[PDB]
Amino acid sequence: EVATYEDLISHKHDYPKEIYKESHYIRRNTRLDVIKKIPQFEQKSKEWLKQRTESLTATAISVVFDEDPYKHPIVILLDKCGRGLPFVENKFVHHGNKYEQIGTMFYSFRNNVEVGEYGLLQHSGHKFIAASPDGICSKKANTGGLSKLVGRLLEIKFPFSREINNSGDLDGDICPHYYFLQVQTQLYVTEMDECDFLQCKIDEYDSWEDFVKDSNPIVPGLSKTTNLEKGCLIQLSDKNLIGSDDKEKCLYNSKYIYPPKLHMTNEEIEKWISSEIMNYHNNDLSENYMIDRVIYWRLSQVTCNLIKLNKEAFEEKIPLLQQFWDYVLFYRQHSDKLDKLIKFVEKVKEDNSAEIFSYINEDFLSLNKDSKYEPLYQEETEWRKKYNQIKAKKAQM
Amino acid sequence: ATYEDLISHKHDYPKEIYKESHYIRRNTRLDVIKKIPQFEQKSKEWLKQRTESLTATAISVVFDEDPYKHPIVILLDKCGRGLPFVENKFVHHGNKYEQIGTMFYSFRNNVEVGEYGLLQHSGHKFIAASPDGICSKKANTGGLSKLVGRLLEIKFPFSREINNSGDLDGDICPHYYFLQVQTQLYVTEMDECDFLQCKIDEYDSWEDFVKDSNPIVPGLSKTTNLEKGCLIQLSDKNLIGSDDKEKCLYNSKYIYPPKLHMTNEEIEKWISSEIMNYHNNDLSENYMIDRVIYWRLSQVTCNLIKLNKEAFEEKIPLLQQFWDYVLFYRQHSDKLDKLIKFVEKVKEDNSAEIFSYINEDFLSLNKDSKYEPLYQEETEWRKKYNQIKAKKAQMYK
Repeated sequence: EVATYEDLISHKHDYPKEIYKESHYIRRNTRLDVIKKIPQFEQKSKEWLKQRTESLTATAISVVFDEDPYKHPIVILLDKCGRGLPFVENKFVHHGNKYEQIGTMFYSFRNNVEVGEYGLLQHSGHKFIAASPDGICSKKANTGGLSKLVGRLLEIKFPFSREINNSGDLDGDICPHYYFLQVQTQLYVTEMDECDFLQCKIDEYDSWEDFVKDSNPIVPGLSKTTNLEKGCLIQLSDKNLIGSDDKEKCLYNSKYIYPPKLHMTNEEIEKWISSEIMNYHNNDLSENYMIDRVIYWRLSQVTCNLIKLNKEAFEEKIPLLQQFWDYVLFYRQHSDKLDKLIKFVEKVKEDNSAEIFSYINEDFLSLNKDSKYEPLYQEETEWRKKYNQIKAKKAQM
Repeated sequence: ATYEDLISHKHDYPKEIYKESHYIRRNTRLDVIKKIPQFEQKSKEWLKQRTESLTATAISVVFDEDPYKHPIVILLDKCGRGLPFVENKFVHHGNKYEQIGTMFYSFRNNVEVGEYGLLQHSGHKFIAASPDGICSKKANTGGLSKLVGRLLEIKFPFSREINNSGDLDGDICPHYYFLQVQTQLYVTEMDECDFLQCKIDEYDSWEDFVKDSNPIVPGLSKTTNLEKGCLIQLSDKNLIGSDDKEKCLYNSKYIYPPKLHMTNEEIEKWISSEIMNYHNNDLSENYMIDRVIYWRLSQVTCNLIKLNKEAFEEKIPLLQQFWDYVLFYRQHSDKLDKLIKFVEKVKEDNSAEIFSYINEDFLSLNKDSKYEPLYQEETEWRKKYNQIKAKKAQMYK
């Protein structure tokens, strides 16, 4: 049974020796140390911004493949040329950005491994391919020494309304296809083998009293209703949006202070919250954000499915990405042709990818006589068909 | 040596029932005040009470004995043609720490202090006062108190320095405050008032706060040998994020600690509890949690002021005349407009001509009245204030 919280720590992945013996553990560990020491620049500023303009992110890969249900490839090309829509904050990103770190903490504790986060990483061979993994498991086991999970990527998703499918295809049902391709790109860029896809559902208590009432008697960190971890959060509101009737916009721009660890006793929580408040006027966040309220949460559902890298299947599609990127670099040096392109895309709408990229390919070949490039998206992909089938089902009601 | 040695028992009453006449009268009078109906402040009949009476702060001005305002300002204020009040640093400072003064007095003098709203004299309903507090019969350590019915007046001067010796009517207690206390004693029908003046400075952080704790009496400061504690500052949602930060600061509200000499654990527990349940505090609807303030008492003086009943009742006919002028211009709007025009012709400080004109306006519709013009000669305090203004305004020396 579970006497203390230490019995919840899985030791299935502990490594017996003090030095890796198997080839794949050695390679994954060495690769991880090479991923470390890679220069990562101060976020939101200077060369960090430069890094994003020279590469496609992993979220764009599913769209350039004409296999995304929400966006079409032209949106990515225009976005990378500086003529894209500004981003409006919504409820989905808010929920995911709010609890992502809680997922990381749960995974690190239950699987007994340290998880580090790293910024945008570019592929050594194809610098225009970049990814930002949520975390990569280090060699260090939280309790003992080494872990068999070294170099395993971690992807945490907190679906706002979508319900987690437990069985079916891994590429379609259990993991949505657009996320699956994102994981594949992250694995290719990091040069790692496997990634744990973690999907979680969370619900929130009404007050501090309900939080204390749900505590397991001797293991306070567990919930009595869901038998999973629970804890606290400090929500901070934006000073620029604090005084408005548009409250959703204020909520979606909130920042959060996260607890130091899981399975804190109630006194440890109270001491932590008091410490954050009593020293908040010395927190840089105090210049732009104000203390709103305390959030009380408990985990309700956690699924974890392993995703492995299919190297050849990804490298078969690299010529497509190289061609698309050549179009991006093309319209970055010809502003006039870009203006005419935007006119044409407004003429024939976004979803008609065949005619759009036929025009783009002819525009490209006009200044590249010897180019062997042929137009893209001449046929709809099968995932494009499947998504169009779903759109047709929805539009009938 | 613990904090219990700071509690004075000089004012404890030995018997379980008051024997002396003045204790009996003050106790009975106080119990009569507790049953006086007090209406919801800032709303409904509260506003009605303010229109029917002169507050105690206006009395020093109506006597032509105030250094800041002149008598005409009160008449125009009571008729609805006065300036709006702009919040400033002095009122902010006093309203910020008044409660801390009350707590210090209650602790050191071993008496419970109750607060009561605006009270009218019943004999002269147009005379009203709102005392900061009145000491009840109950001693904190059990039993009766000799301080029953004693008024409490707390002043936290921002820049004015506290004079320790000299005249009570001029030096120790500023004359305008003295007249305010006299009116409060007359309205409540009590005998004595403790005039408390306090100076405060604030620590930079919680670490400095704990370092300044006296070794053997932790609730006392080591540098100033007086009490120290905490406050929770709350900012207005409507003025937060504004370009005027001073205006936002002066409109802040505060949550006060339950007691003095709290241990560090008790402070941390109090702050954590106040934060976690702030969404169940009605103040959260309009105010948000700003920061924690750490304060220590640096100087405290206390001087007893007794009521001069005859000296106050000599000035009641003047107040009745002034109020008759107010009620007069409340039913004759046209004469009020012409009056404001006349006050623009000659300035506010020329009380003689203004109230000579007012007396002529009054007698025009009240032929028999026996009223004579007011402020025809300058009072002795008016002379002294003009002397000080002249000293400041001179070019040489």
